[PDB]
Amino acid sequence: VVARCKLVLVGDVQCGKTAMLQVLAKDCYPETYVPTVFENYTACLETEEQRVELSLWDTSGSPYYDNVRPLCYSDSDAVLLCFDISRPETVDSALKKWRTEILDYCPSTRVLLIGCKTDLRTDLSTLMELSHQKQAPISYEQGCAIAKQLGAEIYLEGSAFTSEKSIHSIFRTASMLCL
Ligand SMILES: Nc1nc2c(ncn2[C@@H]2O[C@H](COP(=O)(O)OP(=O)(O)OP(=O)(O)O)[C@@H](O)[C@H]2O)c(=O)[nH]1
Ligand SMILES: [Mg+2]
Repeated sequence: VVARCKLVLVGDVQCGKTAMLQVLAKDCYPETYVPTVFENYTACLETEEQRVELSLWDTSGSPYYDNVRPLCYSDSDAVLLCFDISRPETVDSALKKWRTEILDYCPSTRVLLIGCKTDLRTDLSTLMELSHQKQAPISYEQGCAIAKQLGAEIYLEGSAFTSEKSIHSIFRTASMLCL
């Protein structure tokens, strides 16, 4: 049985949503930022004991689209709440805003927390730039703690830029959780 699964990604502008989808579905990384309006992707993968067909909905992180974004939440198997690990702020109150929008659509919808750009954890520009904000990249441990406080089923993370296998792994796990 080829199982079918609808996943929606949401999160702040530039947090890494499209980069993940392009890697997963097109084996393509976009080094230059092009803001998303809306896009759909299709990916097939094997998830443990199943072939799964993923229907993936890419949304804009911009508040300009707040009135129209919830329309893609219908009949979703999970919403992937994404954040940039290098920006303890796409996390901060913003993941609360994001979590509430998903709750306000339907409290029954499953939420997975996805950390993006994990390669920036050891990047020296990121480290210093954040240090004089008295901050540091989000660690794996912090990701898990955030997932708990946002009622996400799991924290998963990757790097679209340096590890395509980290991305395929996120979506394999996401699919098993929805099956
Ligand atoms: N260092 C690093 N940069 C990344 C990674 N993934 C994406 N980026 C960078 O961040 C930019 C923004 O990524 P996107 O995927 O386009 O951002 P987005 O979440 O889709 O943003 P919106 O469409 O505006 O909501 C990319 O063009 C890359 O320059 C990553 O894994 N590591
Ligand atoms: Mg995008």
